[PDB]
Amino acid sequence: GPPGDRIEFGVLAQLPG
Repeated sequence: GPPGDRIEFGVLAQLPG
């Protein structure tokens, strides 16, 4: 997902809560 707190497929991700 978008540059958030989680991790995507090799990048920063964002969670909905």
